[PDB]
This record gives sequence, C-alpha cells and structure tokens, in this order.
Amino acid sequence: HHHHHHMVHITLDRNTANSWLIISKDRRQVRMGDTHQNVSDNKERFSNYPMVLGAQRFSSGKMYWEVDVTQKEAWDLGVCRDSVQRKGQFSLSPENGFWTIWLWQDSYEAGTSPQTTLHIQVPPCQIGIFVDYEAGVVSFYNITDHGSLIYTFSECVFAGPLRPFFNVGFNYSGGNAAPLKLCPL
Ligand SMILES: CC(=O)N1CCC[C@H](CNS(C)(=O)=O)C1
Repeated sequence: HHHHHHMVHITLDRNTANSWLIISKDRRQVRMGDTHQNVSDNKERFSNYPMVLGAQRFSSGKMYWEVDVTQKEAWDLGVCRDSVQRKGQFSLSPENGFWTIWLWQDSYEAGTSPQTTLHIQVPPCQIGIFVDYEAGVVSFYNITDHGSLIYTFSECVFAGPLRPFFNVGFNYSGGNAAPLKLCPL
C-alpha cells in the first residue's frame, strides 16, 4: 500500500484506560499490570476489559498508524466512536461503534457481527491501520508481510468522531504480558 504519507502521531489517553493498565511516560506503550494501578475510577474507564483509547479524535481526512504486537497471544486493534459504551459487557461490532480485528486462540478475526475469519499466512509483528473518514473505510495491513492487506471495512457508518482503539488482552496464560507499542513514523 501507499498510505504511509497519512501517518499520524498517536498517544494513549490514561483517563480512558482500564485501571490495571500501565501506560508508558511517553504515552506510546501500554501493558497489563499484575494488579490495580492505584488510579481513581471515572466514567471514561473501560471496566470489564483491558482497553484504552488514543487521545486523538478524527472527524475528517485520511489517517495511518502502526502498532507492534510482538509475542502477544491476544489483542484487539482498530478505531471506535468517541461515544462507545465503557461499562459492562459488550461485543466489538460496527453496530456498537467499533471497527476492529483481533487475535484470539491462534486465529485472527475481523470484528463484524458475526465475526469474520482472516487468512494470514505470516503472523504479524506490526499492524498498519488506515482510516478514510469521508470514504467510510477502515483497512488493516500486515507490516511483517510487506504491507499485505488483512481486512477492509467499507460502507462504514462512523456516526461521530473516531478514536484509536486498543485492547492488550487478558494474561491468564502467563504468555500475554507483552505490551502494545505505537511504532515510530
Ligand atoms: C483487566 C481487569 O479489569 N481485571 C479485573 C479482574 C481480574 C483480571 C485479572 N488479570 S489477568 C487476566 O490475569 O491478567 C484483571
């Protein structure tokens, strides 16, 4: 692909983070902590899942960023509406304001309803995410496999400002402690 020129500098918003997450000082990395991270509760925090939003809000234009997923067993990545539900149980779907892909139990899937099987021959260590607000497009690219397309959501109905969306996943296995990292431009 040739979307690299729409690269944007994404930072994580501490105030949206589940209370067990540890966001690095530069706001470019996030990982699961082994306990509550000693923060007060607020209405922005994701309560049920290890999720956090980017600080940036997008309402127009073309945007591109890259995320490092090296050695993780489980994660969700993409964009979501600024107004997504924060508390309680919910599914990742366009109907709920999310445009995401994920890794879970050795399979990759797109967050449609119901979910769609992805066909990845080269397990990605970095994922590229492209958003075209006007076109209603969210695309995912396998940076490890020369930028090969993973999935395109088209005819998206964003219906509001978008924020970068992250889930570091649970670490019940002891094999999913590694961080999500926003890769340099
Ligand atoms: C992320 C979160 O809200 N919580 C609360 C309940 C217990 C969970 C245990 N953490 S785990 C999967 O072992 O890494 C962590």
